Amino acid sequence: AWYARYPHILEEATRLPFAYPIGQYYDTGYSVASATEWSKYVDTSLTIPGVMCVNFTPTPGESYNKNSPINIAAQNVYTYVRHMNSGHANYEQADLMMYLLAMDSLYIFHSYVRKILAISKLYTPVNKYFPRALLVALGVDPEDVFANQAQWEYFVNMVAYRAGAFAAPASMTYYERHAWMSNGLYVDQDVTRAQIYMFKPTMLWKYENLGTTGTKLVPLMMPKAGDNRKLVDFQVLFNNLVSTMLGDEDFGIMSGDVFKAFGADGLVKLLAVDSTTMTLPTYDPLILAQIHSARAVGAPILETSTLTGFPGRQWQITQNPDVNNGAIIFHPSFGYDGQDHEELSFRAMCSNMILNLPGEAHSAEMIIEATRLATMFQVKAVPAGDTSKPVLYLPNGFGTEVVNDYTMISVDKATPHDLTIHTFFNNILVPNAKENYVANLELLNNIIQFDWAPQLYLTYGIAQESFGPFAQLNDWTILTGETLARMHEVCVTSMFDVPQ
Amino acid sequence: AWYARYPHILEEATRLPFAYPIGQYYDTGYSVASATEWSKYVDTSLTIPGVMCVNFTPTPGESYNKNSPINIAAQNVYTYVRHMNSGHANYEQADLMMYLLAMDSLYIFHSYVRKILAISKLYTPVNKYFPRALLVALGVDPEDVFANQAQWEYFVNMVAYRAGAFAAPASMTYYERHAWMSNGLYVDQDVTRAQIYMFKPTMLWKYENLGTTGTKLVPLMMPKAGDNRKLVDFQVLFNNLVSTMLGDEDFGIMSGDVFKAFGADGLVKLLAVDSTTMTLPTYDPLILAQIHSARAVGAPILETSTLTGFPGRQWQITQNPDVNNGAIIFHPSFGYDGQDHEELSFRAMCSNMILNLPGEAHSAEMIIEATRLATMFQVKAVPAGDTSKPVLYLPNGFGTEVVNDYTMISVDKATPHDLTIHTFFNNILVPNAKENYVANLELLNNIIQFDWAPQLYLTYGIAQESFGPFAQLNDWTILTGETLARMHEVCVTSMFDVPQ
Amino acid sequence: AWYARYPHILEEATRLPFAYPIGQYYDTGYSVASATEWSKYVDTSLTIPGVMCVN
Amino acid sequence: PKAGDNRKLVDFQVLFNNLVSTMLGDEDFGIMSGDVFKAFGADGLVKLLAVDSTTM
Amino acid sequence: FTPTPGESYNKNSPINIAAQNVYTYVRHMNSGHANYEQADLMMYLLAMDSLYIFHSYVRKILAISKLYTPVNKYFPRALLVALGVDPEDVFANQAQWEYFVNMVAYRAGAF
Repeated sequence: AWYARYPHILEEATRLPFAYPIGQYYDTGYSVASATEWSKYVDTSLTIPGVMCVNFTPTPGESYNKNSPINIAAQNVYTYVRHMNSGHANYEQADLMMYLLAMDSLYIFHSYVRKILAISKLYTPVNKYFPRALLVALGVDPEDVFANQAQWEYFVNMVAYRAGAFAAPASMTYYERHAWMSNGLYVDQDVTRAQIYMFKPTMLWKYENLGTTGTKLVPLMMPKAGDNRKLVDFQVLFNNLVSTMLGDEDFGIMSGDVFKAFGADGLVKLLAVDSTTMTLPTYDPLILAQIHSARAVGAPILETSTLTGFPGRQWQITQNPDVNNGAIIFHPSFGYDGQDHEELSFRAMCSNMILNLPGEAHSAEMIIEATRLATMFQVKAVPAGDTSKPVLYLPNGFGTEVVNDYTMISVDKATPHDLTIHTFFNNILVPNAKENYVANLELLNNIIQFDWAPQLYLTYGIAQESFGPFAQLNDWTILTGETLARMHEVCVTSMFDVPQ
Repeated sequence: AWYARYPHILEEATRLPFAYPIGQYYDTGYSVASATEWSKYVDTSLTIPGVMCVNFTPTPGESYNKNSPINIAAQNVYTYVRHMNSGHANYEQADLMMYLLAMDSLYIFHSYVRKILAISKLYTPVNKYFPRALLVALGVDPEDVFANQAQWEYFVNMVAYRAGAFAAPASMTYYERHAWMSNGLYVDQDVTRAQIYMFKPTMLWKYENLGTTGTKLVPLMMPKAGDNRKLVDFQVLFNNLVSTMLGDEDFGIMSGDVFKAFGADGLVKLLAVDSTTMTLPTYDPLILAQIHSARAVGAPILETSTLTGFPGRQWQITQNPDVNNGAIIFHPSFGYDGQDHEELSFRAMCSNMILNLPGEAHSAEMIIEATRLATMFQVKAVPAGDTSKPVLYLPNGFGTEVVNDYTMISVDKATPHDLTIHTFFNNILVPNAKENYVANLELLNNIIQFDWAPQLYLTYGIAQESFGPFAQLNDWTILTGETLARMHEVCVTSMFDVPQ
Repeated sequence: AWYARYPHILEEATRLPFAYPIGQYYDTGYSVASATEWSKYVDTSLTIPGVMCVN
Repeated sequence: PKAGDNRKLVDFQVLFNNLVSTMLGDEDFGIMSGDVFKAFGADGLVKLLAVDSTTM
Repeated sequence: FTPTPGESYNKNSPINIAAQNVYTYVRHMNSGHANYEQADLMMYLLAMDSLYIFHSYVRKILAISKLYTPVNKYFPRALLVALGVDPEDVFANQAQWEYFVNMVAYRAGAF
């Protein structure tokens, strides 16, 4: 060949600088020097996004009866605590189970602040997003972690010490699943300049035992991305979390009874951190499998949230013993977008989802673990009133965690190329504006930069027509709501299961 | 360990049919029962495209004086023919070189009709685009191949017999590249229900021999995908391809000189076909690398094409002994969209290209072979007149072939779900209309269904702003005009050569 | 002998979950999309009883 | 800081932030760091040693 | 002391020769980006030298203050006076000094 005869000309001809370090703006330049008269018609910008954050919410699953897996697990752990290990008989099954859920929220908070501490020591020349973009996506000021890192470390250690006052079973996979999910960095590819997936809890459950009418886990809001929160705000959040937890007699005898039934080696163990413990991003395909099938349900509903025609639709877990035979009722109203309007794009999520999977042959565990974060709407919630500004949807069942939002961190194409935060569901609405089509195209390109990005459903407001899954398909199926509800029931039963 | 002690429920809960055969419309249905009142706001339509045809054009490599690599190769092959072996003095070097260029067009046409005949025997139940969609994308009537298979077979055999009468050197790797490109299907993911890439000539060079002005090569059009031409149109094309070529007495004199110079074994031989010669799709990442880094230049300019301010910009490989010292002359003008107006989206190609490659370490052969189909504009061609409706762009030296446009085949949105043909460049213009945005969105989704799809530069007419490369970048670099011209000179010289 | 020489399509086309656990309401859904205007004329409810006590 | 000037930790933090004010956030410095990280390996770069309470 | 690259008034200075050599090794053998010259890379290397000098300086300031011995009453107040740092600000917030030194070592690894 000619290439074998003259390899020197081929070598000197094709020496190009590869491996551009992502994290800053790049300008391609002009091939035509007279193209400056067409200013916006030539796109010389080139931005590579680096961080996608999955804003998740811990849930016990769908529950409207006593036949829910949460109530079955409550009855089983109550039998193991009292009827086999001599309990105190000052509480029911549901009080113990809501106490266990409060433990889950505590361990999620500890893994969250441990990830916040461990992220800030990551520095590399090939990625300029490390570690400021991850701290921006977590809603924490990076200067407050640069300046007082030792205070952050000792606060994390003190959280791990104070969380050991109560007890929780180690063999329950719910705790270790939430702690592993909330404390990981997951690259979308096995390359040195990959993109970071993340899991930030926006919801934490706060114990609210007031009155005789039963306990309740009220919502507690976590810092959203772009809010520069310091260590004092996280300490205030932690003290608000254990305000009604420590100093409670019922919680004290519950911790004593769990410490009696399960041994000292049978309880969970929060690991101590120090100055040499840092985490690196790992490649997890099973994380990408459930990230791909993740379906957003929108921002949660609080007591302060105003809804026209929807009163009392807050995301609370109730423990009223006078109604429903004292069941742990938790079924929320989805589709709320954070404010009081119609949110036309959420109608695109009313079709049956497409379960996409890598490879050709799929095991049962792969299909079950790929549908952990999926949620399909089933029936519209009937409003109590003649006028209704939003539209809410009741699901047919969800897993141990739902997805509310997503967060994109990428460099801006305009001066001075700082980080931009883009919050979006799977559904993206593009209304009548000349500045919204190019922004939506840039958001689409930034989404498809990631490998297993969730399947979007873009609604165009000027054509009154939405679009299906905007993702590349390899081996897919159509999932009905009944089969996904069955898989969610299996997942919630297996996660809350404890061995006796 | 709930999955271990209850494996039957885990096995039964995840029995899903995953191998969905592409090639038909799929209605996912409504997950919410009352979502049928939202009309097009719930998109329950899912289509997977199957055919991407890359429409190319053979070129000598932008000759503009005697110092071009094609003229140097003409001098080298003329010294090899007439100085090393006792030849004739009736023909010059440029006549022999353009005879060799016309032999490439004849071999491309033979491989074209051979692929038309060999495609129609492809059938698999998991891909319903076989073989009707490939025959639609190749521009033939699919029913005419099935109804007249015996007349189609001997036509290809007679084309091979009447094109094998002349000689062309097999040591020259121009023919062994073009014939290998023009036949054979190329899957994009090496799976069973993969997507097929193709290569079809948009045009071919028909030999016409004039008097003292020269033996200039002329354009000859080819049927596009929405034509459904029968066998007699291809017979007419083959008849006027060699109408003034087989009727020339001096043609065989220089044809036999190649035979006696290069021997009887170092010649290009055409493979005869029978009823069992069936081609199969193969996986080649070398083809996908140059498919991914490909840039469209537009439709060729003909003598019948009307251009305001561009009277003599027709694509012709001229050779006049009177002017330019008897050199082969070929400098086409790109940027022609087929109509007599300026294509607004062609301004987006004035930025520097992005060479994206898989993996981390790239050899020099991979870099020089990944830039074969790319073509970058350098400077606008000066119009001859006070007004000009289109805008044409002169290249900085193109490679051995140029991509005109692309043809994409997919099933229809509505009844009866027949094949639809989409013709688009690398630049897609979305004008301000009611229904163009969702058509552009489904075009984008169908393009990103393909794995190594070319990078699209979408220009929006409402915002008067275009966007950069719409492709997933993995390991990329910015290519300037000078480096790509340096690569293209090497890639032109490496094909037009003889190692003796 | 089409099933013998094409067994993969036959295997993939019939992957259905068959062991439905009784004890809960099952909504079969609407096969016709515009059948929700017929209200109770389309029964999409399927219940399986579990206990018969002979007193 | 010269000897005899009682400088606190805030002054040293101000000096450090003045040192890397134009260093971090520079595109030319970023591609320079990427090119040195490409030419010299990860084991071929300098290694600032971590300190703790037992290192004196 | 003061860190210096040496005397330089020509292109034959050892600093310029080392700049050209490291530029050849970065670009002409390891595929550089060609957005900078030899001298930009060498001044960047000198900025790295000043960064590592600062890190060793604050590390010495931190490590000196834990030295106490009865036979030498200069330890460690005289060394902290000679370094221009208040010894009370190292007695009172030593952990902040240690974590600042560690954060300097972490941030200096970005380049």
